[PDB]
Amino acid sequence: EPGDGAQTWARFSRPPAPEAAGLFQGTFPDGFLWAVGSAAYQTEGGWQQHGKGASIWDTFTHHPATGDVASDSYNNVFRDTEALRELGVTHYRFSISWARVLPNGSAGVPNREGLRYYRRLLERLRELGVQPVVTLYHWDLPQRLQDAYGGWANRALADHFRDYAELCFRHFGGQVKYWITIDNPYVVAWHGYATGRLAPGIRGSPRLGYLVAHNLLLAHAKVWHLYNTSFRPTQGGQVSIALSSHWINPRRMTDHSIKECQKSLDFVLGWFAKPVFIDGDYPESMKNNLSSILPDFTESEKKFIKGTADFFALCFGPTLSFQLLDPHMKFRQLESPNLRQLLSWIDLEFNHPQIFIVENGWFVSGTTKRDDAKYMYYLKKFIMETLKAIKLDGVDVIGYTAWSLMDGFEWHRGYSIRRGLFYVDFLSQDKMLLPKSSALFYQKLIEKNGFPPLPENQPLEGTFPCDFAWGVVDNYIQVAAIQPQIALLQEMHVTHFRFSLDWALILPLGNQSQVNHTILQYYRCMASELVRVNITPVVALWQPMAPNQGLPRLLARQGAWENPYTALAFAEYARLCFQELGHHVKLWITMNEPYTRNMTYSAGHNLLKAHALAWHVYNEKFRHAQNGKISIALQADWIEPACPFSQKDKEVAERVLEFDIGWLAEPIFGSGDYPWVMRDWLNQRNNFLLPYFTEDEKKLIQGTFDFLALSHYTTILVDSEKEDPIKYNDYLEVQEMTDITWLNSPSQVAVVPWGLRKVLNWLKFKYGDLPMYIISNGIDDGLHAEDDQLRVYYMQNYINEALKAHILDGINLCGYFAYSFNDRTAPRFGLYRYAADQFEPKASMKHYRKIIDSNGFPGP
Amino acid sequence: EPGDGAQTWARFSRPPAPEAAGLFQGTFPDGFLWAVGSAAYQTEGGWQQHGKGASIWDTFTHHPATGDVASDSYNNVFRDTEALRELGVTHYRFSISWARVLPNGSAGVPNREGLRYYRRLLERLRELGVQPVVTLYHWDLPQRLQDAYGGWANRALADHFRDYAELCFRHFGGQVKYWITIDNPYVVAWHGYATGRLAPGIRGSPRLGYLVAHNLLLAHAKVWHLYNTSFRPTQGGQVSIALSSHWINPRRMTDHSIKECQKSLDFVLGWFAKPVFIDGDYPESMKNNLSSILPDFTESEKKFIKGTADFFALCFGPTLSFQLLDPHMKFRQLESPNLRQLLSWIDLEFNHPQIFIVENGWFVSGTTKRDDAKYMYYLKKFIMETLKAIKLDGVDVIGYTAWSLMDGFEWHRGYSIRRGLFYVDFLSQDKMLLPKSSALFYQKLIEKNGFPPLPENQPLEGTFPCDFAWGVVDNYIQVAAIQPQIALLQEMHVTHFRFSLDWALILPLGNQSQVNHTILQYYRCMASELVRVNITPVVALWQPMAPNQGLPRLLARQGAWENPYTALAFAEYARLCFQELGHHVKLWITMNEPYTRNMTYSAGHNLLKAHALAWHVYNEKFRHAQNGKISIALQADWIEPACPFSQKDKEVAERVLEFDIGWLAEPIFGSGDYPWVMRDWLNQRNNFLLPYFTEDEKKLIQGTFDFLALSHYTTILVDSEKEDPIKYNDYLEVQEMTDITWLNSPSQVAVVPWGLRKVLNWLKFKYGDLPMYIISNGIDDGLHAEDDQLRVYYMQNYINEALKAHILDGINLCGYFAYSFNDRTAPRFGLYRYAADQFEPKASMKHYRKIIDSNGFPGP
Repeated sequence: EPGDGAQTWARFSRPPAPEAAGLFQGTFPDGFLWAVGSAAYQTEGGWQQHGKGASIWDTFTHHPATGDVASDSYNNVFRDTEALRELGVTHYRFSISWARVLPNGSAGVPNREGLRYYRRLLERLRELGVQPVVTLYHWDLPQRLQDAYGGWANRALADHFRDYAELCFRHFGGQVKYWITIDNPYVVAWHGYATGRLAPGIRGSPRLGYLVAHNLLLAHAKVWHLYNTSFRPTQGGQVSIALSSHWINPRRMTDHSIKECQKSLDFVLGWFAKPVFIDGDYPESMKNNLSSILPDFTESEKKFIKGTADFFALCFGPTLSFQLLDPHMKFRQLESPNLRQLLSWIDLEFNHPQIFIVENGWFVSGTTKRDDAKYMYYLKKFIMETLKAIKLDGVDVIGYTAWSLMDGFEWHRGYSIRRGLFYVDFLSQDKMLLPKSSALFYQKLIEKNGFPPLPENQPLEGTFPCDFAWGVVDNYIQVAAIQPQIALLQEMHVTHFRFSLDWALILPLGNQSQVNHTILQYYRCMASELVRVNITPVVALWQPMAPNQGLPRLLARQGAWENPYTALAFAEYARLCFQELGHHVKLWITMNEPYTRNMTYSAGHNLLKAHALAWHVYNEKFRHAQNGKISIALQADWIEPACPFSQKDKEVAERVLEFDIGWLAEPIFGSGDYPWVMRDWLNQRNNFLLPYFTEDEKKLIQGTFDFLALSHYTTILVDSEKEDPIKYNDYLEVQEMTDITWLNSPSQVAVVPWGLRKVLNWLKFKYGDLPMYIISNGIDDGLHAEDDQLRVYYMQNYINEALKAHILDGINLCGYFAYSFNDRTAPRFGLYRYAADQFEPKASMKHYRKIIDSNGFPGP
Repeated sequence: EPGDGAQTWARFSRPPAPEAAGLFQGTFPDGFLWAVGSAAYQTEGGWQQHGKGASIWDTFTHHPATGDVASDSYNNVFRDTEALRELGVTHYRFSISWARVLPNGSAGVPNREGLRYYRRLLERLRELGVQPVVTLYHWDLPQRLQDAYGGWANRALADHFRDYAELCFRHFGGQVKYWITIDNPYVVAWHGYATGRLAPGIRGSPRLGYLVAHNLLLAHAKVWHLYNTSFRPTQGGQVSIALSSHWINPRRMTDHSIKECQKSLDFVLGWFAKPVFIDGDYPESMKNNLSSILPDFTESEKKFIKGTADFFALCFGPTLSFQLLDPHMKFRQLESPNLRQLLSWIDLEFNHPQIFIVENGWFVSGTTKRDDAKYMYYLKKFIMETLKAIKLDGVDVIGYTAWSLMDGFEWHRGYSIRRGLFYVDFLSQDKMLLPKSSALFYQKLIEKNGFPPLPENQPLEGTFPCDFAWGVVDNYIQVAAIQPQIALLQEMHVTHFRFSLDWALILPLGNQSQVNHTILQYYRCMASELVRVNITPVVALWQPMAPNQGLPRLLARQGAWENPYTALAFAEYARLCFQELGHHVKLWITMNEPYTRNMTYSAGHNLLKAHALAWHVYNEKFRHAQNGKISIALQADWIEPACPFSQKDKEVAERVLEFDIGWLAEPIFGSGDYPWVMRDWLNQRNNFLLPYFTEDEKKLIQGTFDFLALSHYTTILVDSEKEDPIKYNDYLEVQEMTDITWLNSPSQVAVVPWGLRKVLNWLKFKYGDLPMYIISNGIDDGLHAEDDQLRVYYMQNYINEALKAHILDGINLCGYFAYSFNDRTAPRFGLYRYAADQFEPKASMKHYRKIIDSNGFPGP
């Protein structure tokens, strides 16, 4: 019964857990259908072939690119279904244009050519094992039924949509098991007639829109009561109607605002859904706020229209979300693309019918041809939401469909949009299809029945090797204050508290003829006491976050790092740090994670030289009398290929790594000079400022690394083809992307458990087996009802995946250090919160404690 | 008699010689007055002090910044005249506002306070030896005489300007020897009333403008016939009226066009000048084209107005040139600021009266405070034109005046423009004056009575030292063709013909595994034959003018000069040039004059390295078996300080030199590293990409210079304060300027004889005594009636000044060279012209020949 939908915004304004919000596991139950979509003018092409009737869009495209040459699907059954066999999908959704068989203004002579076409297609689908989802209308109209009957304003056309739909049953037979009569009545009514953005009409008032919608909904009642009285006795499939429906969230979360949102949903979705499943009447709000421009039913058709459906077919995507949609219907509410709460609302408001999503998917621009990760990740998110509705919301779904099997013409966005699963170029006369990324992803999602648990996606028990390192990070410690620090570290079970010094504060002028020994003796006492409380400090020396790159004013004014002499300015300062503190350290970090897409190359040369001098110094003068190791902590945020089976993604991933990680790693770790692909790309693109290495420099840099502090915060995705003008970095020809289905942060930084294990394996595949630390890893707050529900997942899964690397691959770890043990020096990122001048343990910190005292997952 | 002015545009459309066009010498005859200017409402300030009457400006400024606090000259006689004593000027021009003594609408009670002020000022001027030039009106009007008499539309105000001008004689006595009654009647009429850009009125038609002008000219007749009948029997001084007058050149130089220009001159200047000196009638053109909106005289006043002046006072400058001026009066002709031909026209059209220029000078913007070279050079040009009119045009001038002794509120314009000779800041309560550059220049121009011949500005005879080098330049020689070349060189008496190779053409790919030996053997034959005809070729190796900096395509695509390896790519190519041609050369140039404000620093490092490698190569492997010298030819266009007595100009000159000349000279010539001031400015401004020198690099670069080829084309001027948004180079905080009084070129490149001697002395003061060549020096065509009249001056004076350096300073020269021995490879710059596929000797080439065969000026 209506009204209970008000609980949907409540029930999905408070996520019970991120576990269920993501739903990284689970499978679709036995008998969950899968289909792929296609429209009657997106992909068919041709206007007079073999006797085709003219479309209203044939009339529309001529003067506001065309469908007289649209993808070539009217003559060949094998080419299209080759894509299907590659997909292995159980079902295939398409349409039938009305003008094709009956073009006249009286439903004249049927043309047998399209009939043989569709019989061949259905027979092929039978052979390969594909069942159809036919749609007797997709934004079409026979022109001769338009210039005489005034379009869908007049009633008689519902009679036509009766008879032509009866023959639609008789011509295609009984193997057509699922049916959808009117596809998206809302746009065809309003934007078809009122605004004129869709084919018919040029302009009108909302009166025409409401009348067209009334007439279409009556035509649906006609065709339903046709099927249920004349054809079903020899049948047993279902029939429904697809109602397109976006979803909105309120503005200020108030009762009036939720009322406005319910009103908008009824005005876009409820508009036809209410008198089909519930009572046979238009909604109360359209009765009230629309005074007399909304045609009302009589008691005979009030009953004639009720109950005329079996399952609920739902249409979703870019058709009327963030796209063509009456701005007066949103009633000043936020449009947002979510399908889980939407499915829950549709299931609650209609006495629990079964749901079938008959159109879903996003769009990629007209310039991208083969690699379109936008569509893959939107489809993955949509299937995730459908599964979460099946499992966590009790929305009994019967199947899912992905839209635009074949590229085409998005009506208003004309040809400037490409949506197909299979790329077709507009320069080929065969219109030859080629597989894309989306097709491969859908293939590997079908055959595995959703997202089944995988060896990597399933926790494998195991213990950590002894002497494993532990600790946490505060790279901004304020320099009395030591006792609460050590109390919070020892309380956290920390053995290697990570911090730095902010060198700029060590030396006011950058010279060692003067020093403010206060902070120096403070660090001395700090390290010493930490050892008395048994903490060996992971120490850093230089930080990347500063308006002057973190140098003293005098050392910054003279070319902070571009200058040659600054390298020695680092060197001697290192000697300082190693001659005073040199006893209480067992691990050092000189250049603590410099950023790698804004720092100039020539300065990078001097940074590597500085590292070389510092290492040679602490080796040839202090290592023998003071034990220890000294190496680098380099930024190694994993770059994954968007298409895991495309080569150009692999190459661009290599390049962006060699500029992020390899740029400051290849002379330190490997051969001793820059990576190959970075210099190849500098030279081939005729853009270059990099220095080269001289033999003395090469022998200076190479071979100084005693450990490897991989720094991994999140995982980013690369794409090779331009899709956006502002965010496709031309210099590297790189398009940065973040997947949408992952659990995200309130600051939009992704959590991916399996990332680390990859960047680990890579960094062994490249620089040989060696003791590896994971030095930086920590997400911020999340899900502001309990700020720990995401960091518990974060740690629980990242450390597990690290164990997984340590067990299944042989990547010899040494330790792990989560980031930001507090918020006061790290907004939103802490473990202990800072509230009212006090540090307070949040639950994820307790989870950390459990793992640390367990020293890894307690084995069998 | 009128009409003879048509010969002025002819007589000054053909310059008889540049000698007289510049007039670098000459002095003002005995009894040539000098004065300085000041307005009545730009520098005085105050509106009610001691009983001052309100101005029409006081009413104007309130709503279209003010003169209620304008410079403080109403209470203090010593502060203003301190500037005068610093100036030592014989005379001082100022004004008297009308409202000050008489503010009423009936010429009411006189106020004795301004009277004591002006008596004190006149007594001080008497003591210091300063005589006045009083002006009884400058744009003013008493308000009570405006709101009752309708401003200068009505006649009675000329009666007022009668009586108030009589008292103006009686109150100030007889020591007031020169008088000007109405200052600039044209603007006060038209822009005072018609447009309303000047104080009175808000809007009107040209009718009001013509009526106001008629009334002002009648008031001038009244005051003149007052003076000549009542006061002169006891006062022998003169009286006149200042008529402001711009000057125009025709568009297409046609009889109708000269008629239009004469018409415009009569409509702006002749408007009042014709009925004062000639006949007592308005001009014929204003009678014809102005039908009935121009009040005509009667026969009684026709005679009353004639002959009412003694000398002609002329007003010139930014008042109505390129500024406030009726756009309908130019009759579509070009406004241009020349005063010589203007003075000639005024002298020809008025039966030869004596002329006095009572307002002249340009303006500098509101942001510049102390260094304003614009005003110095405009004043120098104006005095040059006045002298040229005295000497070459028979315009008997009686004196000159410079405008705006004190900065201040510009009628219409506003404080926006600073024009004073003495800077006054608008934050000081004393309004304390400070000297400027213009004041010092005027001081040193007065005491020397114009431009008297100076030891540097007077040719001093002398012979050149034997074995002095000779030759000319063609850096673009096309690679038979040799015989006319050598015939034209030997014909010119050339011993060291300067040329280059265009290295990019030597090697197609930049590798010496392949070479097009055609041009190489052509150069071989060329040098050899030149030696047979006794020419030792000054050879160059690399040219700056190219879209790829002159490298082969392959050597350009890979970082032409930023790359390290390109240095060796130069090195070996040098070895090539030295191993084949190595016999027939006695002077080399590797990096022939690279530009020094667009070439990147990092590439400059590699250029210096290339020079070092090439020099060490040709020294350690070829110098012993093949004699010769190899050095650099560096761009050393002299930078002169705009203010020869200001220090900041000196510092910015040093800096722009060290970046132009010193940048590629200090590591080669001097200490071996970059200049001090350039690195100090890179570091203090926190903008820096320069490299530093490593000890091996320092020992590589330093000490390889065997001669010094100073390249001096022209002389540019620097200024330190911003004056223009687009042409004040912020990075160096440098404002580039070219003096306006010099002879220029049709391509605007200055000729300055004394330049070379300066850049010579400097380059000895900096890099020690050493054999110096002047390798590139020449100008293009000029004065298109005979294209040689400027190059003869050019050579005749540049080589003289070089001799002067060789005699008076000890700058050991070796050999001079002029540029562009032909035009075909040097547009407009040649000596032999290229006309109809033929080389033809122009006269300046013959002058060159005379000097060369004379081998310097034949001594006593």
